[PDB]
Amino acid sequence: ADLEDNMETLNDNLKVIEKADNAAQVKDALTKMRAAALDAQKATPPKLEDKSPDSPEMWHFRHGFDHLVGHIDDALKLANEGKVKEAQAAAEQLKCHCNHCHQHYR
Amino acid sequence: ADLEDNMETLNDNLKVIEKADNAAQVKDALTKMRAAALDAQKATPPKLEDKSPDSPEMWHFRHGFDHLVGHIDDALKLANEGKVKEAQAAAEQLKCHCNHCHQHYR
Ligand code: HEC
Ligand code: HEC
Ligand SMILES: [Ca+2]
Ligand SMILES: [Ca+2]
Ligand SMILES: [Ca+2]
Ligand SMILES: [Ca+2]
Ligand SMILES: [Cu+2]
Repeated sequence: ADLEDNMETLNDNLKVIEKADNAAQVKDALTKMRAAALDAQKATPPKLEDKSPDSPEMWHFRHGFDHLVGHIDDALKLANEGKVKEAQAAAEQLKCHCNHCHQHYR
Repeated sequence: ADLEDNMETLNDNLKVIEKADNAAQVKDALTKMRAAALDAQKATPPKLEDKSPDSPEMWHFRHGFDHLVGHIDDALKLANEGKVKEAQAAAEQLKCHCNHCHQHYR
C-alpha cells in the first residue's frame, strides 16, 4: 500500500464509522485507520519530494500522523467501552486534522 | 463569565494573534483564549438547555473544549519557543475546531 491507498482507507473508514450501528463496528474501522495512518507516516508525499528526509517539513508531516493516531486511540477507548455515539463524535475530531495536513502537504 | 462573553474572547484574540509581531503578544492572546475555553466548557449552550446534564450532546459539547484547549497549548508551546509565525499558523488552524463545534451547537 502506497500513500494514496492509505488515504483511501482513511476516507472510506470515516464513512463506515459515521454509518455504524454499534461500537464494535466503530472499533473495527478505527483499527484499520490506525494501520493506514502509520503506513502513510512512512511515505514521502509528492509535495515534499524535493526536500531532505530530515527536513523540518518532513518531521511536521510525520507528526501530523502521530496526532491523528492519538485521536484514533482516544476513539478506540470509547468504542471498546460500548459508547457508540461518543466514539462516533470522537472520530469526527479527525476531520480537521485531515484538513490541516492537506492544506500544507497535499 | 457567560458563554457568549467567552466566545467574544476567543474570537477577538484570534484576530489579535493574526496581527501580532512578537511572541509575548501571541502568548498573551493565546493565554486569554485558554482561560475562556475552560470557562465556556462549564456552560450550557442555548440549543442544549432542555437536555440532561449527562446527555451525549453535552458530552460532545464539553469534549470539544478539551480538544480546543489542547491545541491552544500546542500553539502556546510554539510561541514560548520563539516561533511566532508557526504559532500564528497554529492559532488560525484552531478555526476548524471552532467551526466543528459550531456546526452542531451554535
Ligand atoms: C498528513 C499528516 C495527512 C493527514 C493527517 C491526512 N492526510 Fe490525506 N493526504 C495527505 C497527502 C500528502 C496527500 C497527497 C497524496 C498524494 O500522493 O497526492 C493526501 C491525500 C488524500 C486523499 C486523496 C488521495 C488520492 O488519491 O490522491 C484523500 C481522500 C485523503 N487524503 C483523505 C484523508 C482523510 C479522510 C484523512 C483523515 C482521517 C486524512 N486524509 C489525513 C496527507 C495527510
Ligand atoms: C463547542 C465545543 C465550541 C467551541 C470549541 C467553540 N465555540 Fe464558539 N460558540 C459555541 C456556541 C454553543 C455558541 C453559541 C453561544 C450562544 O449563546 O448562542 C458559540 C458562538 C460563538 C460566537 C458568536 C457570539 C455571539 O454572536 O454571541 C463566536 C464569535 C464564536 N462562537 C467564536 C468562537 C471561536 C473563535 C472559537 C475557537 C477559537 C470557538 N468559538 C470555539 C460553541 C463553541
Ligand atoms: Ca447503519
Ligand atoms: Ca509509522
Ligand atoms: Ca448571540
Ligand atoms: Ca482530554
Ligand atoms: Cu486534535
